[PDB]
Amino acid sequence: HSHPALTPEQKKELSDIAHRIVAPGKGILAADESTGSIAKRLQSIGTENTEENRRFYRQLLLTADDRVNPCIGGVILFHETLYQKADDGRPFPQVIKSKGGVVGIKVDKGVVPLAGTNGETTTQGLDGLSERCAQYKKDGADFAKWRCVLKIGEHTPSALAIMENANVLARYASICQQNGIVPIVEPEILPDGDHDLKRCQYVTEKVLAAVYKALSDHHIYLEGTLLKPNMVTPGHACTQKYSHEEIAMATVTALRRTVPPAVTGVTFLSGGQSEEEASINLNAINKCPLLKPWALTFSYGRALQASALKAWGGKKENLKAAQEEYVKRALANSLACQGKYTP
Amino acid sequence: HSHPALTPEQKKELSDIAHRIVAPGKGILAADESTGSIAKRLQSIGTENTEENRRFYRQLLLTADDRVNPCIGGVILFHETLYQKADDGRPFPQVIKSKGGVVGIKVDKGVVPLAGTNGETTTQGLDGLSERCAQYKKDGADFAKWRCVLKIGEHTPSALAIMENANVLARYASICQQNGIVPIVEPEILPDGDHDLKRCQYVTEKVLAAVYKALSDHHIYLEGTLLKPNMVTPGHACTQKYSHEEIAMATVTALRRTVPPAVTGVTFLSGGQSEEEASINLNAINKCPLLKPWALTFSYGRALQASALKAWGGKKENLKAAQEEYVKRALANSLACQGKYTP
Amino acid sequence: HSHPALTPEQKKELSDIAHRIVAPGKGILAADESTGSIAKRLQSIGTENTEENRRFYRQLLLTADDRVNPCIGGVILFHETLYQKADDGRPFPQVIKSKGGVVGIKVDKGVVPLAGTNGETTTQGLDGLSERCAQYKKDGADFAKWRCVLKIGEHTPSALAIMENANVLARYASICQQNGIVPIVEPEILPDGDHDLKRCQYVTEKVLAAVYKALSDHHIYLEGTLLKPNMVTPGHACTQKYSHEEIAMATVTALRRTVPPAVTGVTFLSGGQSEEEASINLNAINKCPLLKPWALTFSYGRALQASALKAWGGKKENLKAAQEEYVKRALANSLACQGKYTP
Amino acid sequence: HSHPALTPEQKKELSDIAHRIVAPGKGILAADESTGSIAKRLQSIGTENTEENRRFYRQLLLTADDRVNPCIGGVILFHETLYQKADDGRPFPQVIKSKGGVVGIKVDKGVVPLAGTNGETTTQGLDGLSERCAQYKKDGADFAKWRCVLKIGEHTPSALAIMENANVLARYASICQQNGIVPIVEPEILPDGDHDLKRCQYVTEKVLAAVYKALSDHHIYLEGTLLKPNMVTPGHACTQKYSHEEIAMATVTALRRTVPPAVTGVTFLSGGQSEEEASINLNAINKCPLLKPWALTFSYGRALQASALKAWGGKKENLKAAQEEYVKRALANSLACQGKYTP
Repeated sequence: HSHPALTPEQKKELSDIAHRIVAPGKGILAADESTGSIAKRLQSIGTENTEENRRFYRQLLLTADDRVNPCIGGVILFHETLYQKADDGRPFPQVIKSKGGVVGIKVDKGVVPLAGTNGETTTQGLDGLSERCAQYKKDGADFAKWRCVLKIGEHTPSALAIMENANVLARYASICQQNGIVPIVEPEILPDGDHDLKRCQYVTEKVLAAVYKALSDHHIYLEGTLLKPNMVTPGHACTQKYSHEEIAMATVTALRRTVPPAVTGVTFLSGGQSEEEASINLNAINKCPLLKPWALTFSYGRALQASALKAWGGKKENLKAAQEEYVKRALANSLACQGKYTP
Repeated sequence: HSHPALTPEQKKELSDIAHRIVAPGKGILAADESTGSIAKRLQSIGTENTEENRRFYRQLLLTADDRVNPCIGGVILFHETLYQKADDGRPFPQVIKSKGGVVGIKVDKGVVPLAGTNGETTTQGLDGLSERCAQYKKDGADFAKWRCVLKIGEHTPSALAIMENANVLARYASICQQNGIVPIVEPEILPDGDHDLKRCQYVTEKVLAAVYKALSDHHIYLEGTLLKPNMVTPGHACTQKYSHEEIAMATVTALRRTVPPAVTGVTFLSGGQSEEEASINLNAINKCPLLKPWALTFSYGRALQASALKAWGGKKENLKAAQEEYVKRALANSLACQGKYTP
Repeated sequence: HSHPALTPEQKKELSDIAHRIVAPGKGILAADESTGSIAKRLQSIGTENTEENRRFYRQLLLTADDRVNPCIGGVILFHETLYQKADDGRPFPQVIKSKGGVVGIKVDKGVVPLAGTNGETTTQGLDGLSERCAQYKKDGADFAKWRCVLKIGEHTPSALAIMENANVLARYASICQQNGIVPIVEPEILPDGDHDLKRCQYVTEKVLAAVYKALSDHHIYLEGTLLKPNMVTPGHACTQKYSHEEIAMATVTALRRTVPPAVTGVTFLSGGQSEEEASINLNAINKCPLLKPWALTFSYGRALQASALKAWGGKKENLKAAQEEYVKRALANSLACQGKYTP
Repeated sequence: HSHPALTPEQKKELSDIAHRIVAPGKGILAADESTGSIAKRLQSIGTENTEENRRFYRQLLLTADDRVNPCIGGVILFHETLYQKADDGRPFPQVIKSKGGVVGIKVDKGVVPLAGTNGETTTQGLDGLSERCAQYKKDGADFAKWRCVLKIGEHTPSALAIMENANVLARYASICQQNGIVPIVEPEILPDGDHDLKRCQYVTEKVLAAVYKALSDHHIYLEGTLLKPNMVTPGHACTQKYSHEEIAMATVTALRRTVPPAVTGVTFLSGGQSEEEASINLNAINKCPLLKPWALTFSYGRALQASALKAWGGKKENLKAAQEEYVKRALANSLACQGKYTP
């Protein structure tokens, strides 16, 4: 029968964190990039990838002006950054908390191939995850992030890929909630290929249906979770063109058909679209006339950080210029998630 | 990939019907009872069960005062009643339509045992259902009703019962939508046994999760469907007592965790609770402070009809007394589904 | 937990029938064709389709020489034929039983479209099936037949088609076994399209895996069932050519990977291959060096009947010529299912 | 469609290993116990648990007399033992290979709780498993072992426990076969509680059905796998008593209803029954008159090792006495897996 996964007090705690992250006007800075991931972005400057450079850049983002406090509800950190300190010696989790944000951590170990499929993958990192989550919890992290990747192709995503990725997501979410950490469920559908908007909407609805069925099977408390999907958009190679209102209608329609109202918030990923494009799409999604029972906001790594990373150019003289790039982009997305953003 | 089940115009038609049924203040009169089902209720008088008596009683309900027009959004008919005419010679579908209602039909053939379970059943009636639905559609019916029954017990509802009933519901819903008829999905959980409110909430959430996963698998258009669940209530034999706000919170919580926002409306069944109790619970559900993206209204056979059936007592002299019983109850539930009902 | 679907005596009865049908050297004559199905075959003569002609032709097949007694373990009848009598006035079930055969009946009502798929279908006929099976049981039928059809295509068979057809098969099999009738599970994969042998083997293994998972879920007693699959063969339009040993290896390999040893027998369908080709393939399957825990035999409508139907030509003078065509083909397949058939 | 998980040469390699392990008369010594697991067994002596004592004891088992060569087809090692050397300096993998055995390794990281269940667990250890398997493969291991644990209780094993454990098993098996290692699938059903033989048979059939459906979904090559189930036996606390022929009939019946013939072999676990009891049950299983398309043999940790561990008593003087205990037990089980063992 019912052997409750969570006590009422555990649920109180999870839902308080979740509402705190997505509170009106707020979104998530995704600062989580590994040393292999951030290497590409430091090469686009010519700054070499060092503990000191990575640390200084994330200090740039986290220590920025007091105007980003109402904008940023949470910050996702990579493992090593969680234990780094700013110049003044404050730990980065404390820096984030002092600005009113919630600290978050990337707990997945990356993707591995699924044999017998066409380039399909699943995500690993469940081993020892409970101990890791307990440690992260006492080191200041209140939420976690796990990335599953699905690609649209002729035979993909297959039944196996959808089933396996949904199962692993539900398993991760269960462990996180047992440790008092709000899981962010991120079933990313890559925007690669020439598929059109209808096919992305179809696949997104199938993936989300499987995800919430798996979360039901694993007894996940949905009020203590967040969703991080792709926007429904055509593939990069698609010739047909779509307005922002059509992308917004496709996105909100896909979410209304799958995501139950109990889910606290939907934090979209930018997924390889430009900064302005991301803010405009998020704005259109929040103006869509359909009823939207959850918060619709941003979780943006690159769409927040790109102009700041260019303005910085690796040289320490540019600190305030870079920080004002980032602040402008954070204010833009803060207005977009309220539907108030006009360029 | 995606081979669309429905054209955009078919979807337009289905969603227009569905919004028409559950429009604010409106609910469904369930007038559908077989000749074996209505026999019990005509014996509680002592009126014998005849085509003439059944026909006269349903004329009593359908021809009632003009005050029930804003109250009743739809009327579910049994097969033979659909082809019966009132005294003036108008067919009952025309009578219903003239009052502004939508006509509906019970398409299921009843329950059969699932071997290898403990008293669990599934519903039959899919054979030839498409032709039946086409005929009903041109005979005036715009929506259909299918009843699946699940019971709470020590090992029940089992995985097989939930899977099979969800599958048959999705199959029925697909056929109906192919024929232009809005399916009402009714996964009824019987209020039998001593189980408490928490266990009913748990089982209701599992059943609804399976139902919407099956509807996703069968490509059902959710904007063109309605849901008819039980309220979440303790079993009849449960000693523990619950307020109406606790039943309402359990019900709305169970729906927010499962039912996606695209579903047009939720029409509750009374399920063996009294007329006043049904109106009070429906009122409390509609006052619950949780956000409720769908219409929450009534589909009541017995909770609308019981006082009218007693007032009539089988004798034709009582027609207007019976009709005023029914009108009072319809006005009560119309206020309840807006949260405006105070006894 | 376990609430047994069948008593030990019911299981005894089912397994006795099942072993009786597939006993060494024996196979099934599929005489089941509707009046719309047999019309094509009576037009290929120019005999018009009448109760008298159909009845006379099936008398031709059922009354043939005493040499077909060790060859034919069972005969599948259409509904009306079950109630027809031979010239001497014996009912056809009695004629079949006197020759040592088991009587069988087609209980499915045909295929209906699955909306949202590409030309995929499911089979109907579960409504009232239990009463029909009880009646057939007391009218002499000891086994039943249900045909599910799956087609290979670019996106087919889809997950929905496989799931739905497996579910309906399991449901039918459950009802039949509750009534004391051995179900024959027939998941036919059509040999249409240009797909090669590997793809047919892949799809056949997926379909059979889903079928036996569904039969496990529905508590089917496998010792009381038979399997009627396609042989694994390339599509009709496939240019690549395959020997009989390669078709046999693909078939037996597909069955060893899916079908549990408890299944009593596998009765192959000819599926649009000629009489000689069917006997040669069945022979090669029974000579394959892989271990084969079940009986491997034939269930052939057209591969038994085609030369007899031509020899008869609709004119009553040819009775014994037609019957000797049929007898020769029955002896050929009887040797093939023992691996003893050399042309 | 079909994107083959394995080339034909990879399949050749896997099936050669699998047939080599279970070849007639041969079984598996399970020497895999962690330092926390072997501690209990070294305390039952009073030998303290040290690298030297563990190493010496496993040398005792692996270096035993030449009579155990036809008895032992494989040896499962714990991680550290794989890198240990015998007295003469030969690595243990080489010692095992020289005696004609196949080397195997335990790749699972243990069980973790499933939240929302009643004491149910799943197994972890998939993270980085592919690299570990590649390393083990070049360090001499040809097969792997993964232990999933299910317990019988009033509501257990639940749907979630069966689904999750089957999924993880299929995932492990896929990774192993990609690396050229034969996975042994071990869904252990604990013999705890008062449940009788029928209930264990029911649960075992459900678990194995789910396991092989998952292995089909993940494209596992069954000819390159082995199965390691429990024998079907009553719970430890069950008062009803059963003969060995009834346990054997229940076991073989459960396997015939689930395990497809392609599976190369079934290596039973002793699971807390004595040495003699294990040999007698294995003997009865191999004499059961039902047809058995797979090899039925032993994989025994404790039922091979208990008398040797007592005879050794931790003191080096007893080496040959202990080794002759182990040799006698290995000869007994070698006769049992051929049905030739009479005490």
